[PDB]
Amino acid sequence: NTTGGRFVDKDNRKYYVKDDHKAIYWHKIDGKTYYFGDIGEMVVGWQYLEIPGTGYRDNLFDNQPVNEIGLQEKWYYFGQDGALLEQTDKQVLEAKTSENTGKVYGEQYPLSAEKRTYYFDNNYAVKTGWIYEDGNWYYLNKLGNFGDDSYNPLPIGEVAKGWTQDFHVTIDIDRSKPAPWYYLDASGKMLTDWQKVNGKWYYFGSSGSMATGWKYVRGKWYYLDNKNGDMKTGWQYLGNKWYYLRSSGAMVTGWYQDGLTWYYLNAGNGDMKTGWFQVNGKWYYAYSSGALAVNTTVDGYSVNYNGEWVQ
Ligand SMILES: CN1[C@@H]2CC[C@H]1C[C@@H](OC(=O)[C@H](CO)c1ccccc1)C2
Ligand SMILES: CN1[C@@H]2CC[C@H]1C[C@@H](OC(=O)[C@H](CO)c1ccccc1)C2
Ligand SMILES: C[N+](C)(C)CCO
Ligand SMILES: C[N+](C)(C)CCO
Ligand SMILES: C[N+](C)(C)CCO
Ligand SMILES: C[N+](C)(C)CCO
Ligand SMILES: C[N+](C)(C)CCO
Repeated sequence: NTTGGRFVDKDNRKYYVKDDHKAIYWHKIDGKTYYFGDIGEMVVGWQYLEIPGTGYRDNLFDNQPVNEIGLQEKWYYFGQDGALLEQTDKQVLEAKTSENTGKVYGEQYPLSAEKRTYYFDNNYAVKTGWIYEDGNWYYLNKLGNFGDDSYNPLPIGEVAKGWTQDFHVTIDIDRSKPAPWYYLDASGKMLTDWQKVNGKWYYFGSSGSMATGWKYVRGKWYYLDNKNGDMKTGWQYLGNKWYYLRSSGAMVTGWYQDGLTWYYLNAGNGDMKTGWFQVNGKWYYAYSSGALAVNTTVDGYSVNYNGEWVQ
């Protein structure tokens, strides 16, 4: 909705001039959309810009005041004629690199020999976050790379691979909200259920998020590292209590013999018993190591070879 002007070629740049003024930022002109930066030069190709539509960066000319405004920046694609690609689904385009972004009409730059499928939101911006494609989930980076007073927005919108945290983010990471870990394979597909990664087992369930701590899966209990997620095995001291996990990771309950020694893991909680305890009417004593006492005396009471108390 900007009329009364005309495009102008001058000094190897292109502008839109009306009543002798230069257009700047966003403008809707005769069915298409263009962006002319801060001083009027029409942009082309990949651009990381403040979202249009609010009016604060729209329909403006260099002879008008430009207000302070905090608008998020996102990725957009413009044709070589300056027209914004108003895609709302997806399109295969030249990959955005460190040498084909932020260019203006008349500037010289290479065209990526590599192309990628880019997804877009309903407002023509490159889409970020989770997406569901052909039976699988994919994660499109929400953030670029940080580096001590440094930030590179290039990775944004790209398909994430490997271990990835899904932070809540607008202009910055919302550190108050949760940021679960996920794992996307070589083609970007999100993994589910049990998975062995870098020599260790992890559980991503049905939602994909990496489990931590105790987890009940298909009738058994597993303990995934509270912080790292990796599945534990063997003896583990958790919450001031001992537990024995099979090599499969599953928690053991009942009587267990380690070498020659017998231990009793609580039927309900699975925690190792110490002191005198009773099993199915019978009485037994386990030392502080959890080790069952056999054929000997304990503070006056005798126990046979099965550790059973005998009157
Ligand atoms: C392979 N994963 C482990 C370490 C790298 C990723 C992240 C996983 O989840 C985490 O919480 C780890 C714990 O060290 C982590 C590493 C670095 C920053 C934040 C979290 C564990
Ligand atoms: C939770 N269960 C699944 C993943 C671990 C356990 C047992 C099965 O997985 C395995 O048996 C794998 C096979 O490589 C395994 C890895 C390391 C030691 C033992 C078994 C299914
Ligand atoms: C992978 N998700 C879409 C499925 C679930 C949590 O974000
Ligand atoms: C033993 N737990 C994993 C089973 C239950 C919480 O006390
Ligand atoms: C079971 N008792 C007879 C053995 C010991 C006291 O708790
Ligand atoms: C750790 N312990 C006391 C539990 C068991 C011996 O392997
Ligand atoms: C000897 N028991 C009581 C310890 C274990 C099952 O045979």
